[PDB]
Amino acid sequence: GVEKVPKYDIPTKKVDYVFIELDKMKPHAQLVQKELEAFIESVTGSGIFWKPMLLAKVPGEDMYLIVDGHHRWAGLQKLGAKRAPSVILDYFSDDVKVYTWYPAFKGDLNEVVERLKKEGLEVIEDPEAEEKAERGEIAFALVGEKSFAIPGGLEEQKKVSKVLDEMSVEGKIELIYYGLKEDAREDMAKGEIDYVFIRKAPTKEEVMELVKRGEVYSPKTTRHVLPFNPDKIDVKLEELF
Ligand SMILES: Nc1ncnc2c1ncn2[C@@H]1O[C@H](COP(=O)(O)O)[C@@H](O)[C@H]1O
Ligand SMILES: [Mg+2]
Repeated sequence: GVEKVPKYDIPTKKVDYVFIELDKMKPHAQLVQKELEAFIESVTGSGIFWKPMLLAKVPGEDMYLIVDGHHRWAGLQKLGAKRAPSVILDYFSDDVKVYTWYPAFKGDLNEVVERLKKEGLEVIEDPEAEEKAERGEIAFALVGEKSFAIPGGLEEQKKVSKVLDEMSVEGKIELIYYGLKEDAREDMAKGEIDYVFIRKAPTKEEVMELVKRGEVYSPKTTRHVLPFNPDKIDVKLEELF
């Protein structure tokens, strides 16, 4: 997939799954095309669905927030499947923590910036872009050798994400999402990526608030972390219809 594997593997737990209908699931985020395609090819090719979705009950509604699993959800619906193996979490428990994923690329800075500016974004050279972005003052900081501020909020975050999605589909960049910006910096020094986009993470209150209004975030906005990762499950794709 598009995400960088964590440098430390947290403990696994054999939590088991329950089938939940895909049309009872509510997205809070947009999709990355390469992440969707990779899941569809993996599950159809292998015949096995091995990672349960993470869900939480939406307050006041007979629906579940997709905590983690937007591409599995979209991909399965696209394939015509009806349900997915799921884990129902207590969203406001202190055992659900939320951070973010940082978009990153190996590719030409100048072509990326040009495409961002063509979409109407401002990309302003700014040595304090990173800390502005961590404070939530700008949409993203574009940081590597150079440092740029991208002003705005959610709409600009969507615009940025869309440019990267398109450039990724066109083969002009390799698009990778990092859980930790320090991992991105380490890979920069190895030459494995050139630039990373820094953003402040949402809070759990903001996520549910946003979903209750029927809105979505830009892709990979939340990185939810539990005290464990569920163990691999062994569900046939045919069992999801
Ligand atoms: N055959 C498969 N069954 C279940 N999950 C998969 C499969 N192949 C890839 N994935 C995962 O599907 C997820 C795609 O993104 P998302 O569903 O949005 O979390 C990633 O966590 C991948 O690790
Ligand atoms: Mg995921």
